[PDB]
Amino acid sequence: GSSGSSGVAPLGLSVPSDVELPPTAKMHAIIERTASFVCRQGAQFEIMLKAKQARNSQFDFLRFDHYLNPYYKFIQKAMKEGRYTVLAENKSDEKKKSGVS
Repeated sequence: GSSGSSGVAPLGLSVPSDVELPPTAKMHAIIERTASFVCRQGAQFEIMLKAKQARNSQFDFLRFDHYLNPYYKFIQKAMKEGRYTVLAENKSDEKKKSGVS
């Protein structure tokens, strides 16, 4: 009834009791989304972002003095290690979506 838990978490991914969850779906999405890009584009990506987006807040998880440090670092390390996946980015063997013209 009263009290409980707060924050949003993934499904397949099993986060331990050492990492903290995101504030809302928004931040959660930004993290994962950014991780996939930083993992696909390369480590250098994180630099360009942390550099250019120095005033941005959505990229606060990059700050070593942030609570999302472990969360982001985890999702990223996992996505690159071959544990975390984002949508169907490999195969499907079925009709795929289309782009607006």
